[PDB]
Amino acid sequence: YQAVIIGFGKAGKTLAVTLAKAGWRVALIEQSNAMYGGTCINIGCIPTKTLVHDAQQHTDFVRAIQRKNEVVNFLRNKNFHNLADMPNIDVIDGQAEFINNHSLRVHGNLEIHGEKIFINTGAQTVVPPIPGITTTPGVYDSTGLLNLKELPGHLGILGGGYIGVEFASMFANFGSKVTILEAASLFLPREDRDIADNIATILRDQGVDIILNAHVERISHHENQVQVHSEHAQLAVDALLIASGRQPATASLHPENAGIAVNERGATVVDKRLHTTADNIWAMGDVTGGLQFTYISLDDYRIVRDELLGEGKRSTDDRKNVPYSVFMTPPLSRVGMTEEQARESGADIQVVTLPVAAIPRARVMNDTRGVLKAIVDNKTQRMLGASLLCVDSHEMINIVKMVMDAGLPYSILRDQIFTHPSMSESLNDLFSLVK
Amino acid sequence: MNKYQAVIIGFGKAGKTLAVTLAKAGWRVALIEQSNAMYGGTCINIGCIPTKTLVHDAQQHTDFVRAIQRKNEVVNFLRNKNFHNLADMPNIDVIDGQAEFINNHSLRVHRPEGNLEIHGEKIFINTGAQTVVPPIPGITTTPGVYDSTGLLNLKELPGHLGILGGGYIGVEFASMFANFGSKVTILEAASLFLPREDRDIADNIATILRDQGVDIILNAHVERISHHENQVQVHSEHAQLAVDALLIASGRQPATASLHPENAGIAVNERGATVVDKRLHTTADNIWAMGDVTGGLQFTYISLDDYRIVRDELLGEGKRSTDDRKNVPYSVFMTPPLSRVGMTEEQARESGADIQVVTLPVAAIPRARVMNDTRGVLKAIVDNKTQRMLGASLLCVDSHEMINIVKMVMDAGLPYSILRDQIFTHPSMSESLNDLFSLVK
Ligand SMILES: Cc1cc2nc3c(=O)[nH]c(=O)nc-3n(C[C@H](O)[C@H](O)[C@H](O)COP(=O)(O)OP(=O)(O)OC[C@H]3O[C@@H](n4cnc5c(N)ncnc54)[C@H](O)[C@@H]3O)c2cc1C
Ligand SMILES: Cc1cc2nc3c(=O)[nH]c(=O)nc-3n(C[C@H](O)[C@H](O)[C@H](O)COP(=O)(O)OP(=O)(O)OC[C@H]3O[C@@H](n4cnc5c(N)ncnc54)[C@H](O)[C@@H]3O)c2cc1C
Ligand SMILES: [Cl-]
Repeated sequence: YQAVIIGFGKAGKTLAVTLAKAGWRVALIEQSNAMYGGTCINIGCIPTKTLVHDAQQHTDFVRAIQRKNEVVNFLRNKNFHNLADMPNIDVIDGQAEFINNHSLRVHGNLEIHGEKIFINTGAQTVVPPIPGITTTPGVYDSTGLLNLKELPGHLGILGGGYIGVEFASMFANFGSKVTILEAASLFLPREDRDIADNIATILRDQGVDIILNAHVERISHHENQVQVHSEHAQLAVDALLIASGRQPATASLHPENAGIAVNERGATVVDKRLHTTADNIWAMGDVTGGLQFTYISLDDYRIVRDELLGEGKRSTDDRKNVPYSVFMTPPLSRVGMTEEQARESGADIQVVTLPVAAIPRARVMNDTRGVLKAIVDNKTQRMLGASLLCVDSHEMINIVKMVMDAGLPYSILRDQIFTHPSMSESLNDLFSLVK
Repeated sequence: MNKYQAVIIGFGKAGKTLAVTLAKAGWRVALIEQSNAMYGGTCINIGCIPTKTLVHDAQQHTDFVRAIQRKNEVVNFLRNKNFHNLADMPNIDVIDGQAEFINNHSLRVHRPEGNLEIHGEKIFINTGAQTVVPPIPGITTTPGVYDSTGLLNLKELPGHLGILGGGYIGVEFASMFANFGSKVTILEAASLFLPREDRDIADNIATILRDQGVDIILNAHVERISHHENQVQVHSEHAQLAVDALLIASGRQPATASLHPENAGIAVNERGATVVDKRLHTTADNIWAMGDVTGGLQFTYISLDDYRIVRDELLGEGKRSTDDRKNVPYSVFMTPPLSRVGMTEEQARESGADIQVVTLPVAAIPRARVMNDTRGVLKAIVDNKTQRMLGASLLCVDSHEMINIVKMVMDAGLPYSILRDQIFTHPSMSESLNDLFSLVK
């Protein structure tokens, strides 16, 4: 095996198939012999957004859980066939250890060797040191909450991140009271001045309870309900989700035996081109420690592929204007800088917003909530950011990002002919407010 | 009354946008609309808004009457909204009544409570199109015959719907009432279904319609429309057909016969369309024409581009024209929608260029499995000599949003690899364009 990929991650999934067609003889290793395709397929966005779509429709929660199951099972088998149908790939099953820079121990047991090694072990949930989180019924993480038999009446969230907002909106539409608990003073502290307030009013109208400055010190199960204690105060919920955040999973590999350095939270430090301390080993995706997304992982594969099979090289520092989306209802999609970030630099700017009641396509789809906010730099007529909170905003931001990356001025989306009726054509109105 | 610096005939898209634009500059604007139920124009009351609203409810399998009631309140909101966008500015006179030309300058507005006469330094024609009624005996007398207008006000869903003709507007109602739970029968008078799209595309979309119980009878021109036994009866050269409701979907041609443009010097053609410039002038001076009356594309976005052309001339930034148009996109809002831009594979194969045709089935789009609609296709055409793309055929859910990403790369002339290497948003419909252009070999 010249190429050995540890993990069925997005970058590794794509790297293995690409190398086999280039004449390489690849072996990918994976621990979860029942959940292929990586976290994106089984645990991540695919199962989350499959239920999110069901929630907006107000469908039975249990039947929607089964519909996720057939969807996850359909894509899991396909992801395994993409790697097994290829001849030069063997999908060995089992967890992996590092014996040496070129040798791997994998679980009865196997000794697989390789000239090149590529790690895609990803990240995993990091639950805080709270007394009671160890042994308490009703406490679930992102994985365990997706397999819930019944729909709770009151679901509490431990975290105010973007993952906690997705589940808060998801269960609110299902019919459950949701309580979000983040220890911060500001809801969504990395968001704009008024965007977070708009998201707040959208959540609170659906019964969501945003508790700020919260501190949790004990978790028990008093009389059929989970208890969240906050110094002479208790919250009774039927199920508790932890939205703590994920950190790279590079502990069961023993990276010391291969001379691979990791940082303070376990992320294998990498070169601008994803080279690690070991000269012939790469690391793509969440183990890098960069943005924790499926497209950042795929773009890591494009970086390692341009090295192995391509002329010259592209690095990670050409990654400009990386977009992200919070798949609540309606979804928030962001790219570029915020209003706080735009003014933080000594370049004057223009910021006007467009209400969603002014988009006729929003009335067609029966959801007229949110705001369309974009930032234009009057010194070069270029766009420095946009925050679109409306229907299909995840589709919309791709137009906004592609124009920024090309360096084009705002006047293109102001005069471009979009289809009708659509949400992307709102940019005709959104950028006509620029003077 | 006094002379107006600009008068607009019709509450259409270009006319309504121009009225608020000229009044903002201080012009004396007058917009004449012949019906109170047409404030905001065709798109608000009869076109996109009330049709797209029922398609959204149809895809969710909502009750029919519950959707019709929701449709009415959407148009009644936006209609009242569009009346007040214009009737609230002191420089806009929202005059009701049918407008008839008397001169290059004067204009008769037919008010049933006494006629009025309005003069204008500049006149802007914008009266849109009216539905074409094919010359077939029995259409205007049989009670179960509906235009696109009268079908959107139905009381409850019919058990069998008959679409007279194909076309985009025809197929639009075919997927809506079928999804509402009703057998639909599209009777196109042609040898091929959707004759101006590719066959592979047209076959896929006929399979999506047939699986919902919609039979496409071709090579059929009707002779007599009767009402034998409680159903509209349609007579052809082969087996006759019966429907609980017949929908005519033959097209719309410009409304100009009531304007009488002969008295002002404005020229018309045989179908009745105002002859226009590249800057939308007519044969008469200080008189323009905007929208479907010009005989051009009958899209709301083209009508608004018409506004950009006349706004550039009037309010002054040099001048632009209809020659600026290229790669105009369009969508056919069925379920899933068919969005198109650029050339078809036929014209590609006919051009003789060095060409690559790439195809990605929607069943390979993970976002389609998330939205529970894996039907349709994704097709594109690139040129091997220039790395540009000639056209695109996206048949999938939310294709009306991705067709704009494609059109933006084509008008900038950037190579196909722009969409191949691009950090999209996950999970989305647009990210599967990464995998569509990775197929080029
Ligand atoms: C609830 C949730 C929602 C999310 N929503 C989104 C979203 O909307 N958008 C977005 O862009 N991202 C989202 N993500 C993140 C996304 O799932 C990942 O960031 C993305 O899949 C990156 O994966 P990766 O390339 O790092 O490899 P991963 O797919 O993370 O790799 C994990 C795989 O490697 C295997 N593995 C792990 N350790 C070992 C080992 N030692 N030996 C062998 N195999 C091993 C695991 O069994 C698993 O199959 C979400 C994540 C979660 C948990
Ligand atoms: C069923 C259907 C679906 C459609 N779907 C789409 C779609 O998905 N996308 C898209 O882009 N377009 C679509 N269209 C087309 C779009 O709705 C219109 O064609 C577009 O608004 C162009 O209108 P206009 O600007 O020319 O003026 P219009 O709004 O068409 O007409 C202007 C107004 O002038 C008035 N008028 C007429 N005669 C006179 C007179 N003598 N005096 C005074 N006033 C008069 C009429 O009341 C009319 O409302 C659709 C049309 C229909 C019928
Ligand atoms: Cl064209």
